[PDB]
Amino acid sequence: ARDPKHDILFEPIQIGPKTLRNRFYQVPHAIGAGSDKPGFQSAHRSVKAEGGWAALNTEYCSINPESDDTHRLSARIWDEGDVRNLKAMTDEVHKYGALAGVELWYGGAHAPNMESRATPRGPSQYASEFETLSYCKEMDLSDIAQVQQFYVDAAKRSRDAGFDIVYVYGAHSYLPLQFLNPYYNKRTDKYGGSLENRARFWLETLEKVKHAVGSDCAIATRFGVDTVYGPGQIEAEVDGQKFVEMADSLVDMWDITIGDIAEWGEDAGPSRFYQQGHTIPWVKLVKQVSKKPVLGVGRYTDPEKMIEIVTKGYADIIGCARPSIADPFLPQKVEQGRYDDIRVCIGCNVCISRWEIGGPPMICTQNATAGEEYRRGWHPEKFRQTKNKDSVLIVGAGPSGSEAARVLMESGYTVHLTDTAEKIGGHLNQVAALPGLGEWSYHRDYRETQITKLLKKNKESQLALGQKPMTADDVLQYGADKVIIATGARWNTDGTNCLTHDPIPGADASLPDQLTPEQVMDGKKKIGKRVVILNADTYFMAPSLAEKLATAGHEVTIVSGVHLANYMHFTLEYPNMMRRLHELHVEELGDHFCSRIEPGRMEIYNIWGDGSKRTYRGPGVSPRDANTSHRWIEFDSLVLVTGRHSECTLWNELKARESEWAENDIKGIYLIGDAEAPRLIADATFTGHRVAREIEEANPQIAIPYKRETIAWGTPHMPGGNFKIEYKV
Amino acid sequence: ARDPKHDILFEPIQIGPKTLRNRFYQVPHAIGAGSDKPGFQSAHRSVKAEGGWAALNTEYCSINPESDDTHRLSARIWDEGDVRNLKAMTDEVHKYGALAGVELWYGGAHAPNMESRATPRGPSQYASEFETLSYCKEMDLSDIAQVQQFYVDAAKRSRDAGFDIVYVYGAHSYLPLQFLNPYYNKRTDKYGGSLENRARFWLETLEKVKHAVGSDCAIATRFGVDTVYGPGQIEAEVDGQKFVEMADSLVDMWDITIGDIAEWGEDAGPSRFYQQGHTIPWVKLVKQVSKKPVLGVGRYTDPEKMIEIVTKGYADIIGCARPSIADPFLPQKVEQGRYDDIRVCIGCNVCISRWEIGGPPMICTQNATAGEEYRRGWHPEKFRQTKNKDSVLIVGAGPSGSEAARVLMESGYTVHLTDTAEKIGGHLNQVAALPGLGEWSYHRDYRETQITKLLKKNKESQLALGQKPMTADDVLQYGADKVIIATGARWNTDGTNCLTHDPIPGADASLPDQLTPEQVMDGKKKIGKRVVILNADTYFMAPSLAEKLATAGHEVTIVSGVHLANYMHFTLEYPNMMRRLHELHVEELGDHFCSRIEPGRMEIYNIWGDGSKRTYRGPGVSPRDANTSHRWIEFDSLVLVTGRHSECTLWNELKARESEWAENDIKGIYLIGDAEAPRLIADATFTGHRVAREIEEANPQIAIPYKRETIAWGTPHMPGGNFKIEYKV
Ligand SMILES: Cc1cc2nc3c(=O)[nH]c(=O)nc-3n(C[C@H](O)[C@H](O)[C@H](O)COP(=O)(O)O)c2cc1C
Ligand SMILES: Cc1cc2nc3c(=O)[nH]c(=O)nc-3n(C[C@H](O)[C@H](O)[C@H](O)COP(=O)(O)O)c2cc1C
Ligand SMILES: Nc1ncnc2c1ncn2[C@@H]1O[C@H](COP(=O)(O)OP(=O)(O)O)[C@@H](O)[C@H]1O
Ligand SMILES: Nc1ncnc2c1ncn2[C@@H]1O[C@H](COP(=O)(O)OP(=O)(O)O)[C@@H](O)[C@H]1O
Ligand code: SF4
Ligand code: SF4
Repeated sequence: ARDPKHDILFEPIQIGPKTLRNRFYQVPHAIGAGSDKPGFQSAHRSVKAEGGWAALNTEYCSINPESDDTHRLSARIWDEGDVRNLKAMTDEVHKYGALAGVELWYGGAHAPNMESRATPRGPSQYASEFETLSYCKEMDLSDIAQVQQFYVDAAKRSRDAGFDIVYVYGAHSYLPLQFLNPYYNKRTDKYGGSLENRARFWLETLEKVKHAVGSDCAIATRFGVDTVYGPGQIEAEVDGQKFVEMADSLVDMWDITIGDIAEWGEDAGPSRFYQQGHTIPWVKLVKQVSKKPVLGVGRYTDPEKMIEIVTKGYADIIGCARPSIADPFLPQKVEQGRYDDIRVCIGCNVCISRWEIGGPPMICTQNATAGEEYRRGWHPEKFRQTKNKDSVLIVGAGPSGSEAARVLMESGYTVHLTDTAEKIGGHLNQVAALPGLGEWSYHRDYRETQITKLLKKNKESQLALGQKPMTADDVLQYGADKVIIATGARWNTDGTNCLTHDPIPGADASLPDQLTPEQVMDGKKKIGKRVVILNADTYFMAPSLAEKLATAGHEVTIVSGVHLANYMHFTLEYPNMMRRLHELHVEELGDHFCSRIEPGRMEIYNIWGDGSKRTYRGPGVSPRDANTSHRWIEFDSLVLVTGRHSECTLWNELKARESEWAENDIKGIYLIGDAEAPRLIADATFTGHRVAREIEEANPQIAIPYKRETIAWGTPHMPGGNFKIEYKV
Repeated sequence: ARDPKHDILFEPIQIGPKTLRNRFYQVPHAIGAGSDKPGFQSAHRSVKAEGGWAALNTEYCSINPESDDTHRLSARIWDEGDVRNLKAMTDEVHKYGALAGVELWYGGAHAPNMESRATPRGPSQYASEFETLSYCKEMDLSDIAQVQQFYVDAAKRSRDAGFDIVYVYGAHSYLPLQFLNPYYNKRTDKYGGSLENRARFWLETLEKVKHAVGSDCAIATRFGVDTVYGPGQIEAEVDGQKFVEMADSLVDMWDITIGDIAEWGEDAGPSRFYQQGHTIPWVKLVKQVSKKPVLGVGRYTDPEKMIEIVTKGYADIIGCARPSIADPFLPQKVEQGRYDDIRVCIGCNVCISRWEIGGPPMICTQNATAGEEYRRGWHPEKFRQTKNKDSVLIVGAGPSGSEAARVLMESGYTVHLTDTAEKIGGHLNQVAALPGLGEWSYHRDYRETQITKLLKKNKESQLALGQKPMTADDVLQYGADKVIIATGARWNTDGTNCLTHDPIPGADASLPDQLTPEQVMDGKKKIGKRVVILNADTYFMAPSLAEKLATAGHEVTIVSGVHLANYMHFTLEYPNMMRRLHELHVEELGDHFCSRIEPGRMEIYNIWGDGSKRTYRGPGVSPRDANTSHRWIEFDSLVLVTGRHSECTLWNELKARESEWAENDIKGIYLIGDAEAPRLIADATFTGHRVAREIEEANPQIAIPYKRETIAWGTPHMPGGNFKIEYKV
């Protein structure tokens, strides 16, 4: 049963002409669907409606072709075709009693317009600090009236599509905020200078939107109350609160954020730098002056933290984005008191990384069904029950193995999960011990809690940890109907890397002066004062080890053959990571790799050291002048972060002895996770989820087709339009 | 009439069971359409069919979901939905008497599979040097059988879709090439080691494909004959020629390329580094040992060069990619002797940049209709004729103005083009003088030639160059019905940049020790020994000026606040550009910007120097510890490359005096190109082309809507499929 203190989270709240059934609200957030993947958009938002979320919003929605985010994917409300596609979502959300909202967006020069090729307009002409090759035209008075009209027209179409909430989006340094912020606005007319002038564009837009649909829709506004850059941009207790007082009568609800667009990781705080409720100091400042309902995200996943901000008067509604992705049923679980069933977001920002890359669908480290609801028909809380009594043996309890176990158990199968390690988690148990990555353990905490609970529902199922390594013979004679090999991967020990695909002469982690990430994390092998980290991986390992070692007093130099922490650009961790490494005095040697290693020293070269001119010089000779940039650098300890390899020996033996499977009544053996190929934790988790869901298919090793959301030639996107080629002659 | 020497280019040639009408062949190349935008795919390929190209191929076509290039866009032939969408293209191409081909693709770990989430397979397990986080599973004998089956099934689907040519794609280091290349293949079984073993996967696949559709389709193979890395990978005279001898009897035509995937700019040679026919030394080696028709791209635009390679026996067919994008009608023009009407490709690779970015449609610097054929109905050789006699005045003869003039003239309007410059071309005249950019002048050569020719067709039209600057009074009294302001943009003189959007204290290009790009190119102002280039632009200007100054003996240091030459990663110029800067001893100071400038010295700081921890400290105080990395560096001359701004003074005056337009019989004035907002040359050209095409619309300043190719909710991509949400429970 639910704890009485949590009752407040279930009181309804009035926002203009609408009523939220409870205080759980999904703020606008990208998922890689927009108006292009209507099924994905509707399924993803509707399961949350079913899960109890009071209101579900689309991601930023473009009001006009001149605010086109291509290559990134945004929603669009340009014409009737968009109204049709988006309605699929509002209809499905209404089905479960929730409200639907749309975030009206105009990006100024931040929108690159790679599809439309149109010219974006802004308060002053500037080149975006985010999209550095994108410039806008300074708006004259008629430009202003025209863009304001775009908002009105968009709001109208939104009502036609069935939206209950319409936002005038002024966060992440988009249009309304550009007029308000002196960083962008250099105008000297009535739209620049003083706060009243700078606030004018926003105030007029709100008034016009409210006039157009205010009687049928709640008018909300998203506001970046502080750009977190100090004086020079927006400060909460200067322009921030004053703007709120000015616009308060026009808005039905305030949705607050902090930060800009270049560093919106300040808003979507990664667990690496920010804890739950990190935004509170800024958000509370708004309630202090507003008379309207206020909400402000802060990666809220804990009901105790939720009631605290509400009772303390910091906010009236609990806005979430990531917590809703990780667990679409969070509100229901809280309502029913099923706290231990909550799948807590680990703040990894991998969901965000997909949006940032531009084009691919969202994925989630915790929830393997995110993005799969529509195309694969995977509901996060409903599983097809087996009609047979097959038992399954799973070797390996890491992200992939533990998820496969969990899903199979939920499906009614008898499961035997084994590992040599003492706890569920696999490599994730080491990774969560890296500086700042503590919350990533929730991934294994959740599976541990769930597997334990599920064991009680089937006494034939078993959890065997701290065991001796399973061997081919052990597996063949275990007596299980099907076997899942989820043995993982290990970091390369011989220098093997993506640049050469070959070992590096002299690399050997068994030597006393060389180490792998595993040896560093175990903390047994001695590490000298001067450390060089040789890197060929673009994610978190090298930067994280650098931080760990530097804080421990070592002198660290990273020699990187690939762009250091490239993937961190997408997870929004990059800016603060570079700052952290800088304050720790970590030296970076980019554009360099290693040709050979000796005890205490290694030979490095610039990767752009070969001659620029290509000349055919016949066989045996390189077509460019030789790279002569080689130089030696010394080290006390060399840490190798060159790549990973699948630990698939067990699998290889089983495959070699496949003729014996039948004799032992083994119907099939499958390879998943890192053992199949080193993946991101999210995908490792996904492979486990997939073989479990498809264990009864013809070949569970390979995925069955998913529904594709691509246009069918012959069908025009514009209702009643002509799909045929028509030249204007 | 056509020069007789060029008759050979129009002789037919037999390829297996098919016959090519002439020697003009469009090899496979991406356009950002794939199987997702059937209209774009069919229109772009068919206009070339109408233009006389003998065969048109799709871009790389995925044979199965486990070879998914998302975020990049490829064609796909996975199911019936794809067959339907791709048939639109083959039908349309056949309608004009040309053949249609498809390039069957499986990419190994090079395909990141961000949409499918499937696991790629390869000869050995490796992390792609291109997609550094993407690993594949080592294939066992059943894996090999299954992948070869994918090819067979895709080939059968291709025939159903109406393709005449089917490729087994083995270039750009994709699957077949991975088995052949020791760099990837570390196998020790019958598929690795010796050449016969390394060639086995390709030979077997060719054989099975030929067996499945060889009687109905010509079987072609695209092969990267030399990886241009020297010993270690594929070398033309070693494994190259021998594999050709081995596979010769199986193929109907050889399509040859050089280079890998990480550096395919070696194939798609940028004019900055390679001239027309740059691949000859390698391509000719294949003809030397083959008994089948051979073709090898080399940015062929000149018919004289085309006959040279054919008569000298270097190739039998003229394969083109970029040349066909710049001019879909190149074949017809050569056939009719209209040599001066050929729109020559400048080898800028901006078309390619769009594919590389991932998701956006292709655009062309020379051909503003590329990508616009279907959605806007713009035919590159057909223009709607005007029914009135309006005269249009165009101020500025750069890429935008000259293109607007060309299109209006082709449409029958009376045009008056004027500029203060002595020649057509605007800023492009200075740009084409930078080291290696000489071929970019073809953009202005083409327009100079066409305008000159079009003047003869209407004696009222006029070209006035070398004139005094047009003033507002001059424009008002000129007597034109409509005016187009195309006055361009200039580089900032006060340090204004995308990072701060403000001037830099002490920046002033009128000072003796500071210069702008224009001042450097004019060659008048003196430049001292030690040069510092302050950059905040991500394209070619800073690197090009650095090269120019270094070769002239100056000591150059580039202080860059953004990723130096970032956009060049996309144009494939980056690798050779960095090697060039390295040879020239150009020092790079990335992740640094400038706070203030003094005579002979400037203060720089690390952009990541602020504290990593964010703490709310109230208004007036920055939430992070202060950046204290500031230090001073000296210079003899400082070159400012911080950004551009529109030169729109004339426009501003005309708009201020808008009440005077009517009395002067001016129906409208429009702002285009860089003067509206600094753009890439391709987009500047596009704005001119667009106002010209839409001069009669209600508001020519803003583009009319284009046909959108997005799915319509309610229509399944799979014929007969179910579009509704269906959960598997
Ligand atoms: C995948 C993703 C994409 C985002 N896209 C948007 C967007 O379209 N519009 C917007 O206003 N905010 C966007 N956000 C920001 C979120 O609305 C939110 O402010 C941020 O994730 C912090 O909320 P949380 O801590 O509850 O996740 C995005 C966040 C996520 C997780
Ligand atoms: C826009 C573009 C995309 C390309 N995509 C492909 C592709 O899908 N498949 C392929 O085999 N080659 C691709 N290429 C390579 C071209 O086929 C060709 O080898 C290269 O551009 C050199 O030919 P050219 O010099 O005539 O342009 C691409 C080139 C271009 C221009
Ligand atoms: N032969 C074996 N018997 C039992 N457990 C094994 C065996 N080989 C490996 N393991 C375990 O398999 C697990 C693999 O987990 P992990 O590396 O996290 O992979 P993934 O990310 O694919 O889940 C590890 O906990 C490892 O101890
Ligand atoms: N007042 C003016 N009268 C005539 N020509 C002008 C005037 N101001 C600028 N121009 C010319 O306009 C042209 C702008 O060209 P450019 O910078 O190449 O722009 P775009 O790239 O937009 O075509 C330059 O050739 C410049 O000399
Ligand atoms: S991908 Fe990570 S940050 Fe995003 S919702 Fe999932 S667990 Fe949270
Ligand atoms: S964009 Fe450039 S390289 Fe490409 S076809 Fe056009 S002119 Fe040629």
